[PDB]
Amino acid sequence: CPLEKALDVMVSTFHKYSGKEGDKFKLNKSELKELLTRELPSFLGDEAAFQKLMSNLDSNRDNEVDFQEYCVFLSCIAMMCNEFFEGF
Amino acid sequence: CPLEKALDVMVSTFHKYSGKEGDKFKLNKSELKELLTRELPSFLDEAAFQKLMSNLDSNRDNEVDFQEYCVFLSCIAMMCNEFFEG
Amino acid sequence: ACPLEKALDVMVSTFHKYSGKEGDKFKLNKSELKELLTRELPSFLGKRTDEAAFQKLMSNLDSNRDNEVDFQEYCVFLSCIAMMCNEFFE
Amino acid sequence: ACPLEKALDVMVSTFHKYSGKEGDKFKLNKSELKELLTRELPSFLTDEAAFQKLMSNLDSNRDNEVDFQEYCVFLSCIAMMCNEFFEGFP
Amino acid sequence: ACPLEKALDVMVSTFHKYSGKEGDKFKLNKSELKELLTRELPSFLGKRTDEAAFQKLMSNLDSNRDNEVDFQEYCVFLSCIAMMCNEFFE
Amino acid sequence: ACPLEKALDVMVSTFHKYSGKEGDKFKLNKSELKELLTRELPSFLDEAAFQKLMSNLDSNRDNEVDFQEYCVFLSCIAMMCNEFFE
Amino acid sequence: ACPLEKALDVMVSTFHKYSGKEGDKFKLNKSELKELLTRELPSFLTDEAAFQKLMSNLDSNRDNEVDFQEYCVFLSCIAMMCNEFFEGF
Amino acid sequence: ACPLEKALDVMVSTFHKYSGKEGDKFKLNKSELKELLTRELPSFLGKRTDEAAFQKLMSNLDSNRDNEVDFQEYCVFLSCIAMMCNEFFEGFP
Amino acid sequence: ACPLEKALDVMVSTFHKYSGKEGDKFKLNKSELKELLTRELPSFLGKRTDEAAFQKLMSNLDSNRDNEVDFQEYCVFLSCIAMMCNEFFEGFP
Amino acid sequence: ACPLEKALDVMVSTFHKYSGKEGDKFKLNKSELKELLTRELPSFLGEAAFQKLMSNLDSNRDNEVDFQEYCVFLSCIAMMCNEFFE
Ligand SMILES: CN1CCN(CCCN2c3ccccc3Sc3ccc(Cl)cc32)CC1
Ligand SMILES: CN1CCN(CCCN2c3ccccc3Sc3ccc(Cl)cc32)CC1
Ligand SMILES: CN1CCN(CCCN2c3ccccc3Sc3ccc(Cl)cc32)CC1
Ligand SMILES: CN1CCN(CCCN2c3ccccc3Sc3ccc(Cl)cc32)CC1
Ligand SMILES: CN1CCN(CCCN2c3ccccc3Sc3ccc(Cl)cc32)CC1
Ligand SMILES: CN1CCN(CCCN2c3ccccc3Sc3ccc(Cl)cc32)CC1
Ligand SMILES: CN1CCN(CCCN2c3ccccc3Sc3ccc(Cl)cc32)CC1
Ligand SMILES: CN1CCN(CCCN2c3ccccc3Sc3ccc(Cl)cc32)CC1
Ligand SMILES: CN1CCN(CCCN2c3ccccc3Sc3ccc(Cl)cc32)CC1
Ligand SMILES: CN1CCN(CCCN2c3ccccc3Sc3ccc(Cl)cc32)CC1
Ligand SMILES: CN1CCN(CCCN2c3ccccc3Sc3ccc(Cl)cc32)CC1
Ligand SMILES: CN1CCN(CCCN2c3ccccc3Sc3ccc(Cl)cc32)CC1
Ligand SMILES: [Ca+2]
Ligand SMILES: [Ca+2]
Ligand SMILES: [Ca+2]
Ligand SMILES: [Ca+2]
Ligand SMILES: [Ca+2]
Ligand SMILES: [Ca+2]
Ligand SMILES: [Ca+2]
Ligand SMILES: [Ca+2]
Ligand SMILES: [Ca+2]
Ligand SMILES: [Ca+2]
Ligand SMILES: [Ca+2]
Ligand SMILES: [Ca+2]
Ligand SMILES: [Ca+2]
Ligand SMILES: [Ca+2]
Ligand SMILES: [Ca+2]
Ligand SMILES: [Ca+2]
Ligand SMILES: [Ca+2]
Ligand SMILES: [Ca+2]
Ligand SMILES: [Ca+2]
Repeated sequence: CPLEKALDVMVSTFHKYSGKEGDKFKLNKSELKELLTRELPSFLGDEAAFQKLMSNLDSNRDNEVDFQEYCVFLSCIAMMCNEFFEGF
Repeated sequence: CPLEKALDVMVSTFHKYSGKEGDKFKLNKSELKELLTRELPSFLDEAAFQKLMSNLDSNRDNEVDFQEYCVFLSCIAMMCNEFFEG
Repeated sequence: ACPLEKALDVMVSTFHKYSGKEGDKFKLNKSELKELLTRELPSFLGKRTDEAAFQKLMSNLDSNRDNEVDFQEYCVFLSCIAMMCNEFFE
Repeated sequence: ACPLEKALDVMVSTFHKYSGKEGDKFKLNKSELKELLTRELPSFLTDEAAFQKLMSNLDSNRDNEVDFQEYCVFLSCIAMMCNEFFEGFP
Repeated sequence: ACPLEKALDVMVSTFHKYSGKEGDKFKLNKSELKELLTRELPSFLGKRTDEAAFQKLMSNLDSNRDNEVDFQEYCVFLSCIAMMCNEFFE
Repeated sequence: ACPLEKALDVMVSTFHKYSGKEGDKFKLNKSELKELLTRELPSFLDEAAFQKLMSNLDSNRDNEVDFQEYCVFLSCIAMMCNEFFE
Repeated sequence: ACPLEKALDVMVSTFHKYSGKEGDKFKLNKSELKELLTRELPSFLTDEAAFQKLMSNLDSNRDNEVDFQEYCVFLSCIAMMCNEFFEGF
Repeated sequence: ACPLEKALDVMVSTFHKYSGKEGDKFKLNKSELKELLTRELPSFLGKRTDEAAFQKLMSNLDSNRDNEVDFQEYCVFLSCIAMMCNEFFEGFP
Repeated sequence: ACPLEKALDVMVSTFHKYSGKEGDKFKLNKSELKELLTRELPSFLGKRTDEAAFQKLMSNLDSNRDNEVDFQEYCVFLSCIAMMCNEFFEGFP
Repeated sequence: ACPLEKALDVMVSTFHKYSGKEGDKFKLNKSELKELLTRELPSFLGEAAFQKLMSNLDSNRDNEVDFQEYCVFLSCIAMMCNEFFE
């Protein structure tokens, strides 16, 4: 099931990076940087632009990205992709 | 990039089934049934289907649009995430 | 070991897989072009698009107006798709 | 699976893999062009003079770099070449 | 091609891959059990687990209290995990 | 990924692939157990011999094989394999 | 492992896959040759006359069939063509 | 799609992978020939063969005697190997 | 994992894939041997042999003359094939 | 494609991958045989036990293992495996 495996990849990827330092279940600036760089290179197409992104994702303003904020982020990307299918 | 491919699969799967009948960009009961059966067998009679169709269709237009589809997938991801909390 | 050279191969070979089916072996007629787009570029068209949208496409690609799509017209068409993809990166 | 749609992906992605290394992130300098040809199009390619002759041909707007549009023309040119094979070399 | 027969093979072979490293060749000491869980069952332990939780586990598996994990104890442990997984289906 | 984690997955999923076909969705009847053994464990495996096995596995004597009895069975096979290494 | 050794294997085996169908097991008749060209070398080649011209060219000992040797020459000849691409004319 | 077309491609490409390393870019010198044989045809050469056996081989393939193996001489060599392989199907009469 | 251990697996498993089809579950009758050779060793038989060449072979493999090929007779056969292969490595003397 | 023919290929090739290392290129000396067994048949091998094995295989007693003696050895392992099916 590509779809079930896709969910697996989404969930597992978060934890591959979140558990590196500090809170094991939350992405700090550094870990977020790794994940985006290694896992979503197409999206990231500089430190200031990173900060603007980190700010956007961290909606509860605790300086880190939890799984929930991570899902919202991925949905956002999905949202973009979907625009292609409706035919701009 | 597994993750970028994962997003691709999520978005593409929706349209593989939504465009079969009626509104090309929305899942009717029949299309949703196919997608769940063929694509999410681990998650899944007719009553339980109706309860699901009802839950996902938050704007109550009798069909599942992409946005409602995303919420549904987030929900599943949410459950998977619980496992990782030890 | 060369995705790009393989990609060119796929681009060139795909044309001839469909063009040589009927009529002129080196040109795509409305029917052959319909097959290629449907089977090979489903993301560009999408299902059951009304014959009118096909005609508008067929018209746009056939720049020398001979009612068929030759390899040169086919490349322009692919370039055009590439161009669109490139906007994503830009 | 769509070999053709993946082929287009490879064509566009390969450009950016090399163009974003130095300088203008959306254009290929002599150096980046040299990597791309060497690693991605070995079949097509070597002294520095032949490279210069090539860089010169590709850079039609004469800004010393190869933009995506110039790149597409280049790839089409290769495809053109390939196409001659299918027509028995007329 | 029998996934299930291969799966049984993997279960039996993985044990011996780690048990035969030191001491009793047919039993897992604290160190050998640490490797197996870290390398082979990362989802169960979650990376970099501290020493106390390890000890609590080593204690739970070693039902005959000989300070090591024999194949039989190992199977119970895997059954346990399988039980866990099974809950998801019901 | 992890051969061993995948191996547990296959063990658990295989059971359900056959248990949910008829009757109790979480138990293997004689018929379902026949399928699983035949298609999935051909090396291990005559109606009488089948009855003798069905009898051995069904330790709580409810005429079917639940997941717990299943794992004991697989453990038994593992046990056999282990003897080779010794 | 060894693409090249595998390539020699494919060359040799493919011949036999078709030669053994009818008549002499170790030679290609017009029909078996037509199959091999159509299914195995579609880029090289359909109308009858051009087939005859080919069968004529390959069958250098003129026994109406294509033996393995006459096959090797044919394949070498194709390789020669391909080589011209590298040998930048 | 076509094992046989791919086979010819590998045949032609492998030549050039080794011939363009040094000297004439379109011919195999003793050294390039030894690489190709060793890395691409290990079954033919077997292993740890003597500089003399190599010389005998280099000598056999270099029909026009210019001390290098060209594409044409290379085709003859592979045909030759092909011939041997063919004997197996012919049951080694 | 280990090509060689997997090879032995394939050798033993294949025998039983065909022997257990009819009659004695642990021996190969004319018919089951015909399937095995055709489906599993096509290179050895070549293509569509006459029934007579099959009989000559069945005869050769069945050393104990019980009209069937047991696992031991099977091994001898496979070793025989290996022997042949080995001649290739030994310069074909 | 043919597992069985590939299996014969592996059997024959493996021998020569080790025999041609030192001395007679077409025979296995004690050292070469040790390598082959260690690296290729780890499941079989439980200095003295090695000597007992070397002695058993070397039926013509020339202090090395030739291909024919190698086939006998492999057949022997096959016999062993066959007992399982029987
Ligand atoms: C076919 N085999 C593949 C694995 N599957 C496991 C089902 C649960 N599993 C999951 C559980 C714990 C952590 C991550 C995941 S990944 C996932 C994603 C979506 C769903 Cl509905 C279920 C899961 C199904 C059984
Ligand atoms: C390596 N090649 C892989 C394909 N890439 C496509 C980029 C756009 N694309 C997307 C667009 C429309 C529908 C589905 C998708 S799929 C996707 C997923 C994630 C992102 Cl950030 C972007 C996309 C470009 C890079
Ligand atoms: C490894 N082997 C792969 C095949 N190669 C073919 C060379 C020419 N070949 C081509 C010719 C005619 C039709 C399609 C193609 S496909 C292609 C794509 C790009 C280029 Cl530069 C050259 C080609 C040569 C190197
Ligand atoms: C099957 N999955 C593969 C990804 N697809 C994404 C659709 C757009 N996408 C594209 C966009 C941006 C950069 C590269 C590409 S690659 C491409 C090639 C051809 C077309 Cl018509 C569309 C695209 C469609 C869905
Ligand atoms: C299909 N190939 C797979 C391997 N088979 C060999 C039979 C024994 N083999 C086993 C023996 C010793 C250690 C681990 C295993 S693994 C296994 C699992 C289940 C069973 Cl019934 C039998 C085995 C049959 C042949
Ligand atoms: C990358 N993905 C691979 C699969 N991972 C398994 C996560 C939970 N999952 C499981 C859950 C429900 C049914 C079957 C299984 S299979 C399994 C085996 C062992 C363990 Cl500790 C956990 C599981 C999660 C990480
Ligand atoms: C890994 N294994 C692959 C197979 N090998 C077989 C050696 C002989 N074998 C051959 C014999 C009869 C028909 C086809 C072929 S295929 C081939 C190609 C090139 C050469 Cl030198 C030798 C052969 C030995 C090495
Ligand atoms: C599917 N795509 C694969 C690549 N194809 C290339 C066709 C020409 N090409 C060739 C040309 C120059 C060097 C090597 C080769 S490889 C080859 C082998 C046999 C033949 Cl008839 C033609 C060729 C076209 C069909
Ligand atoms: C004058 N001219 C016009 C276009 N042609 C020139 C080079 C073709 N040449 C090639 C050479 C040998 C065999 C097959 C090919 S087909 C090919 C494909 C791609 C490239 Cl970059 C170059 C080639 C053929 C004749
Ligand atoms: C270790 N080395 C020693 C030299 N040996 C060459 C003899 C094998 N012989 C053959 C004879 C003459 C020219 C080329 C070949 S290559 C070949 C391919 C297939 C077959 Cl069945 C038999 C052969 C190959 C094995
Ligand atoms: C498709 N291609 C696969 C390779 N084939 C080679 C046939 C001869 N070849 C052999 C000869 C010398 C050394 C190793 C081997 S490997 C082998 C195994 C079984 C048999 Cl009957 C024959 C062989 C021919 C058919
Ligand atoms: C990873 N897993 C691979 C399979 N392993 C099985 C061990 C015994 N197994 C065997 C047993 C019974 C019948 C056929 C076979 S197949 C085989 C071949 C050679 C040897 Cl030494 C051992 C075996 C155990 C290790
Ligand atoms: Ca962390
Ligand atoms: Ca936060
Ligand atoms: Ca619809
Ligand atoms: Ca709705
Ligand atoms: Ca046409
Ligand atoms: Ca036109
Ligand atoms: Ca640049
Ligand atoms: Ca420019
Ligand atoms: Ca231990
Ligand atoms: Ca214990
Ligand atoms: Ca029960
Ligand atoms: Ca014939
Ligand atoms: Ca002839
Ligand atoms: Ca050279
Ligand atoms: Ca020469
Ligand atoms: Ca039988
Ligand atoms: Ca017998
Ligand atoms: Ca030796
Ligand atoms: Ca001896």
